[PDB]
Amino acid sequence: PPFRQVGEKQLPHEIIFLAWSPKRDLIALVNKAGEVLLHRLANIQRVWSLPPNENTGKEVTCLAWRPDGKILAFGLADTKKVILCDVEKPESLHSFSLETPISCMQWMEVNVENSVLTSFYNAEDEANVLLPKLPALPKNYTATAKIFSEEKSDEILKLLGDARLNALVLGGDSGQIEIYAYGMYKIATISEVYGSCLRLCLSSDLKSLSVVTELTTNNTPEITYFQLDTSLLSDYLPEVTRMARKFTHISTLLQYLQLSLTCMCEAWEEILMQMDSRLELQTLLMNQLTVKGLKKLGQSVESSYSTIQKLVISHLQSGAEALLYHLSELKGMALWRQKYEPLGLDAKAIEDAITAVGSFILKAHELLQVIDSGMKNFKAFFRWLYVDFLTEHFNEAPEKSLHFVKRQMEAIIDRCLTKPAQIIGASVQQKRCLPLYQVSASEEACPRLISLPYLWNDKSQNLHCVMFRMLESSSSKVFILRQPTDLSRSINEALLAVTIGSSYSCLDARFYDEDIITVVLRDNSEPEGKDRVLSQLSLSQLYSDEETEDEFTWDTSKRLEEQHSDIPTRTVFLENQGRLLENMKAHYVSVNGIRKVACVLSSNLRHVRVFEMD
Repeated sequence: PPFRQVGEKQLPHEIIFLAWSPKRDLIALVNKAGEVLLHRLANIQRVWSLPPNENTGKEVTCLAWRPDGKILAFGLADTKKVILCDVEKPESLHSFSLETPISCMQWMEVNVENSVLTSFYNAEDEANVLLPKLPALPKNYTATAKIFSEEKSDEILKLLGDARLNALVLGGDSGQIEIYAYGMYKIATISEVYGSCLRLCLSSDLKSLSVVTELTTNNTPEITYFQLDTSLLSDYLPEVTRMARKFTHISTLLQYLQLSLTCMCEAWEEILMQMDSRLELQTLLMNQLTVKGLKKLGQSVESSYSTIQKLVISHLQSGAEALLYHLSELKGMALWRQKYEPLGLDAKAIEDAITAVGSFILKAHELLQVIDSGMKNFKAFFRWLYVDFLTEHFNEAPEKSLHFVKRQMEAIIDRCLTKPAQIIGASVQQKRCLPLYQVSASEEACPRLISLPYLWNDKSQNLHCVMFRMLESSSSKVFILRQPTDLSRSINEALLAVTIGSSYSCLDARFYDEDIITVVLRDNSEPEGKDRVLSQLSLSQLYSDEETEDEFTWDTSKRLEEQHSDIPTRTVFLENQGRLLENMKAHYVSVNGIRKVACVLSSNLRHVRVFEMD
């Protein structure tokens, strides 16, 4: 009676990751076969299926929904790469390699939109609408993915989302963390934890980065909570936002320049292959090649030259011009020092990079001069065989350091991009480390990324929250640890053990709306034990110091499991005692607060039951 059944489907293969789209009623899931599939809310209809291929990663470990729900990113542990693809088309729009194999993923965006941040968004929105679009790259067989192909609305304006800073944070099996702005610019590489990145959470204010890690040991892994001080990204937020944005533009270009140079080099290889296939003398020439065959070779060489000329006079000229534009502005920012210097922006490094772009466009101009001088001799040769002219006929019978200038250019651009990631990564300190518990024999049954502990941001009160199960201490109790984003702040009820009731045992719990959490429970009745409902977190927090104690009395050098005896116990009550029950063996949920949707995955059976909370 409380919630409405929308669909019920038995998935062919087991599911290792479940996630809802933040803006649409779509659910992304990993199929344990390494395939990622999309499903609609109504009757859980399969939208698409992305097969796992050896070419672009086989083992996919996690997913991430971009706040602007048009782009979906997923990490591959085997090939050590993150591939960003559209939600409508299976095709990948972007890809990048990672230092360590992926463990977990998070795609978040800043909740702060104060004064100068608003002035920046408006400026970037007006910059992109004013600056002329780059010339359309021709549809070539050598051109892979074809993002710059220009068909209706371009994918480059989709890849680069809103000016509002969104970060894609990646976790490793070693504990290494990587933060990618707009899901493409590396802001920080953090290596301050010990286990394998189980859960990741960057705060909306960018003050802290909480992480839950599963440390592998001889008998059973040890679940440990950590909190990192990423406050530099908070203090210099409008600068970090603008800085990363210009780097995503310089990353889009250079790649555009390389792809256009690839199309230019391939068109040159098409002339040399056709020339090699073509080339007493009077009889042999007319027998080897017909008079009709010279005409088809004439157009093929003329069309390839025109495209080569267009690629360097239009694509390369506008490409380098836009590169000179975005770098020149980055220097103007870099010249502040008070701002951008403690962020790692070196004016001299980019100044030298401008000259590198200038030397490249000039060397490309010098390369065209060689092609034009070579084509004028061929023009006199072609017209002579059909019917200044005689001189060019005699003279008739990568290169010119272009590979060197492109490498020197991308070398200085990369030094401009790498310096901030090194110094921002140096600024972040490990301020909190809380060993929780050691995994039980039963917890090793379900996948890492579906089960509890559950890390969430709580953007309303700015609190890093964790809901975990310590089975060795208690079988029916759910533990809730909440720490503020600003570490200097002292929180009231830092840790509690909530007994949920009756409904007794809590299997899975997930954040839904402002103060309420969705919860899957195990009732006293034996036939139908599995039942889902929403719980109000307001009942336990108490927001007042009890006997001048904020539960800071526990030893953070010893596991919290060891000191469970003196933990502050609480008893929470449900909105409906017997809300929605199901004949299936539930155990897990995936929810979306604003879209009022839910996805109940069955324990091991991988049968899914969807319900709308509206």
